[PDB]
Amino acid sequence: SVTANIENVKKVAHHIQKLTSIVPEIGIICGSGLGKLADGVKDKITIPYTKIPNFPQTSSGNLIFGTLSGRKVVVMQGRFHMYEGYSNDTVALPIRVMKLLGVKILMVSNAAGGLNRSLKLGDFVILKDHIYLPGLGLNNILVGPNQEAFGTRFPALSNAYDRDLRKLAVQVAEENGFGNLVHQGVYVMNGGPCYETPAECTMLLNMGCDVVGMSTIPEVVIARHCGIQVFAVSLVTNISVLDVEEEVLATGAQRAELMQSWFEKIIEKLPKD
Amino acid sequence: SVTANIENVKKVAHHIQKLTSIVPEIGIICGSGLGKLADGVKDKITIPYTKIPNFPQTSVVGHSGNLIFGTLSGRKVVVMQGRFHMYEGYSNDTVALPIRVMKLLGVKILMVSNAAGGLNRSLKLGDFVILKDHIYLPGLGLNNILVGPNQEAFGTRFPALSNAYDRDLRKLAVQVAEENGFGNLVHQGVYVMNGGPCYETPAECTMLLNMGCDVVGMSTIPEVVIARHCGIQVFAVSLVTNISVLDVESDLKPNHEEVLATGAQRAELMQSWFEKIIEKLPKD
Amino acid sequence: ESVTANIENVKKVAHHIQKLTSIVPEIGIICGSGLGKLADGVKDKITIPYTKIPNFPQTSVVGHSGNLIFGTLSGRKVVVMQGRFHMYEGYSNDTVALPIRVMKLLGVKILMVSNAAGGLNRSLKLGDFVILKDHIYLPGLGLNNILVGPNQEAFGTRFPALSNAYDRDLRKLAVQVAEENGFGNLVHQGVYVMNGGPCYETPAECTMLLNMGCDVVGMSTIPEVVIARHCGIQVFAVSLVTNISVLDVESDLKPNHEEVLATGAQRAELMQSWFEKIIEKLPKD
Ligand SMILES: Nc1ncnc2[nH]cnc12
Repeated sequence: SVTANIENVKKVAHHIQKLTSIVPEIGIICGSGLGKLADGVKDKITIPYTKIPNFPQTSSGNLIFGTLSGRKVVVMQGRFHMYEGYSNDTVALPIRVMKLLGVKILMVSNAAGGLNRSLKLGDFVILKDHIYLPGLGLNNILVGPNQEAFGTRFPALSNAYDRDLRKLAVQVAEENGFGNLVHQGVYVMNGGPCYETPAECTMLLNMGCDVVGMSTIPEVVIARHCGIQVFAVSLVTNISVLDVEEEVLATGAQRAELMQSWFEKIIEKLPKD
Repeated sequence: SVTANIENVKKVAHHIQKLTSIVPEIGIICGSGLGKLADGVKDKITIPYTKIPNFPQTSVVGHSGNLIFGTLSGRKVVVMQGRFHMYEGYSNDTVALPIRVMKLLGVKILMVSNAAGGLNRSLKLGDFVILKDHIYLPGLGLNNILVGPNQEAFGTRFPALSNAYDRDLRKLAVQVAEENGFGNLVHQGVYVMNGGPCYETPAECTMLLNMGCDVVGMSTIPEVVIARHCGIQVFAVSLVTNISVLDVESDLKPNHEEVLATGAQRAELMQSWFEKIIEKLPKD
Repeated sequence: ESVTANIENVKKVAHHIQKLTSIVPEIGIICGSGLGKLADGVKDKITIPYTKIPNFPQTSVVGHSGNLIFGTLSGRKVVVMQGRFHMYEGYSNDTVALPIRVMKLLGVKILMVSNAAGGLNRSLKLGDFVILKDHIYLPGLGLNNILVGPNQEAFGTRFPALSNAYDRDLRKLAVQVAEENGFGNLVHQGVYVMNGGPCYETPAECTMLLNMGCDVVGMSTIPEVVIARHCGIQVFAVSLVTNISVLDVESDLKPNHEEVLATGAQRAELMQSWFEKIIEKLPKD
């Protein structure tokens, strides 16, 4: 792992800038099986991680540059999860690279378990807040010397999930007839990689959590630290079992396609400087 | 220290298999109250940890733990006399390795005891709490024993913990206690792990109780996670060695000495119980 | 890195300090929020930069090395830590623990600490004082307890109890002193929960912690307290409410570190007077 300090992050950024002339305004991270939720990318340039010195490596991932709905984007195909053993610096670096490349808004998707009992398989839950269990317990991604070039020692997490972006996302869903699928709620991070027990799920639900997953929050924290606005959404891929105690099942990719359309239509309506 | 991967785990298993002809069907981790069970193994072969190359080392004030092979109630067992607590600073791999070795040796069922504080107000000192579920506080906060590359040889990347405390074993254990006249001491409950090694404050105990926890301890969940990961069935019991203090204006404070005493006074009954459970475990 | 807080290393540090001063501290003080002035109040003193103590941990206050200050306060001998060690900075357990263990070897019997905290309890007002009567050590419950590792038997037992961690007699005295000196209305007692940090708590996190029965939240203190209790040092700790936690995600109010600092500095003279007046009333031989 290389330290995600300004000098290391600049070297990686400068290197990418030799490989593409596209200056992204929007960063997109697609979650576990949510790829292509960003690949109507027009006039694209594809940069494999292996091509970028000091950029983290997947256990084949790509950085994809291009235009979506008239706007310049960079899409991370392949994310870094704390349960895999990646360091704080490894996970922070891509987001800080995004900042140096010009990203102003980060759009994140993930798959999550539905804790809230009103949730259905296939629902979208826009994150309006989070509970960073690892961070409260001394594994916050910002532990260590503060990189001052990027942000302040004690970032506030007020309006972490930009309310104006959430409003827009909801309006876009409604306008395109899938508003009934969209909720807003609190995402809690389980460091993982075990799925949550019923007692764990009950505790988390009672803590005020709506969905649970193993990712996203660390990226959000780094984004907010360096002043990137954040939009994040969970796809509810399963309903959490709350108490201890064999059919033909379809597992299609329609929701993935829907989410892709959703992100494209949001980007279409984002403000542009 | 030594990675709990297939190569290293097989090397250890093979060393052990050179030292005994006993192929264990049941593994037992001796925690609080199981001291006499360990010493009552029939036709036992004792293998000190120090004698097993690459097997993690742990001592009780200097004396190495042992693997003990033999029979209990006519079934082949391996008993771990000497466990590995995370509060001692042992690595994820060090704690996982013995369990994965048990898997390769042939273990199908893991039985474990521990000492716990009683949060649930109905519990009495010396009660037995069969774990029916757990809350793995270190695991939720990025100190899960499986963090790191998954060892595919042993199990899947994201293990489900749905029926982690096998419902059939729990049923049997209750039945045996009931049949033998001590059903009144047996409960089932949710165990929450405190990394430790501090005892819980009253504010911590109040929070844990209100989270839905019945007992709190500093061990066991990591082993259970590794066991479930590699498909070993689990039976675990907490011995209530302290009644959790929930009021800060109290002068009663937990001490490991009385914890040891409770373990000592209940060891005979717990041994009887485990022996009688093992006798009735399915498939013999 | 780095230096183990075991008896050998702690003895070396203490013996070095003892070559610099003959003052035998009975009270140790960790300057947190509101105690910025305390160093200046200590009389007949010697100031020892951390940089001048071999194998002592290093940290900066303002733009200079932290200091260990020895002298007299309210007629009692004290050692003051000017510059503290926060886990969110990346310091090790041994680093945080060593100074407390050094205090023990120097003769310290009582540790007084202040810190800045967010007010979760809804009856709290900005600038209030919340004496800690108990805590919830989230990092500790989640396997980041400062004592994780081999137990150092010279200092304490493997499984410390945290009963009466916040000495009830010191808490009683502190309340009495505030009452007598006309600021009893600023003083509460409560449960402190540690957020590892360095992020301020989200509204959802604040709501969770409040419902867990926490009154204030901060990023320090508990690890030092655990080390003090382990080695038998009596503890008095107070949170200055430097921000009122935002529980509502649709609120425009937010914690601001400049304001946190201002709130702490504003209360500093009163906090210091309070500590000085508690020390004056402590029993002594
Ligand atoms: N229920 C769940 N818990 C944690 N991570 C998840 N990812 C998808 N579903 C999940």
